[PDB]
Amino acid sequence: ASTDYWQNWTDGGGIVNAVNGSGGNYSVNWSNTGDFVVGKGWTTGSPFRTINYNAGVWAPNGNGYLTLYGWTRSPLIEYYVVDSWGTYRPTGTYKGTVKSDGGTYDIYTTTRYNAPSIDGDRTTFTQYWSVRQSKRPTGSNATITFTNHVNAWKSHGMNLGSNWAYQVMATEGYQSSGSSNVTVW
Repeated sequence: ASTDYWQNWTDGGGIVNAVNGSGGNYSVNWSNTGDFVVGKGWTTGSPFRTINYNAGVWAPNGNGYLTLYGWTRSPLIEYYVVDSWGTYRPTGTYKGTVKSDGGTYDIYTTTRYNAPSIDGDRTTFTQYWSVRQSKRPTGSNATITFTNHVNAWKSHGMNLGSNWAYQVMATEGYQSSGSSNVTVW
């Protein structure tokens, strides 16, 4: 499908060279950054969407995540479906697991305190996570059947908000360097 949203946020630290490519393609070169999130997807997320992607390049030199990323409002929730990472595997409060698209994911919840949110400024909000137990190989056509995660999260009392914000396949980094090239559809 055609993506209609381009996400390019940085807290201003270091270098983040994000390129909005043709169609659903984008690339990012970063070094000695603070926090940043770059990706392509949809302006309005959906719990029934099936995301396809191909990471032609996934080379983080430190903390970085290759992950489905999005937000909901009422309540404010930042969610993730992490397929690969760099030197640090994200974790939090273990809830259970879910099998989807050939892999097994651990389900975690965490909370952010006085952190920047989608609406600007800072606040406290919950994060929902689905983290693959082992890194998903890149360079191939991958699929993320989001409904599987949404349903699994639901059975653990992890309900998403009613107002859906953007939903993208992103590259997130934290105080690191690296490169990525991803195509989303």
